Amino acid sequence: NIENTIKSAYEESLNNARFGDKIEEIDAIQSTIKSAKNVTVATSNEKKFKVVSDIISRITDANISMLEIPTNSADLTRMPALNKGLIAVDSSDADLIITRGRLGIPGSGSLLLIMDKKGRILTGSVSPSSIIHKNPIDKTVELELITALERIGIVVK
Amino acid sequence: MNIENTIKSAYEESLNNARFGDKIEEIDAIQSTIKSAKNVTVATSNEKKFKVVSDIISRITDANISMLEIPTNSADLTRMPALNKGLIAVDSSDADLIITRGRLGIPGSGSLLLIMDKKGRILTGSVSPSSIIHKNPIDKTVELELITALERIGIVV
Repeated sequence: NIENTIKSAYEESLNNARFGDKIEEIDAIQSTIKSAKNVTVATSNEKKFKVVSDIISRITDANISMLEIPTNSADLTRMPALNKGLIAVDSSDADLIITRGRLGIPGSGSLLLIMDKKGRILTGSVSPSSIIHKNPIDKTVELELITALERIGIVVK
Repeated sequence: MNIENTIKSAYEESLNNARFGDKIEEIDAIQSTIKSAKNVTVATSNEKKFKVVSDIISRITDANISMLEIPTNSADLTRMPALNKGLIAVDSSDADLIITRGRLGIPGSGSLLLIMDKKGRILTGSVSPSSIIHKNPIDKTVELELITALERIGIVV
């Protein structure tokens, strides 16, 4: 479980022995994602929700839901994607939260995060502002999610 | 013109949920901030990584470029290590621009590179997989991360 991998990693960083990631840490992240029973997507856009739900449904046996609470208030924070995720974390009992929003300030493009029930960040990906790169939003969200999963060893084809 | 302005303007739209897309001004402010930096801190004391970053950054700004001598290992016991490493540089120096790279989230979540300004605001960034997932020379990983982070706000290296 990630509590365990986190506790062990914390103890070793202090030892100045943190010399790379471990397969156990990846395995724990994969397990957390695949075993999720209730997944919340921090969006109210039905088109983005469908893109996310269709992918996540292939790797979980979960109830997947949109977040009912609007999340635009997070756009007045330093890390909007993150804070949208925390709204879902703090107001529901989702096992897994998928959030997408601005990375940082206006113009900084998008960040997608997969977070666990405590708001811990498991994986993520970024995409450019639409000013910089024109792309259908559904293809953008799809690539973000597939990328975030691939980089912790989950391949969806 | 500047990031305070674009931020104030974007926040005002967001209060209405009337924020529908990014603006060219926002990208312009980010580029101007990067290009006009007087002092850049790279949040590392590894000279090989510093050279990779410096060689790229020196071509887009006339800033003094410096390493961070304060070790950053402590940030690995935080929820967002790359971010908190960056904030060490923000809070302990008078850098205009901070380039930081470190863990995205929990152990196993791979790496996040961020470009932050003098207040710790996030201008752009990029992610790379854990070495467990993708084996790769560290300096070419950092090079790709930095180029990607620059290109997504319209700076071509």
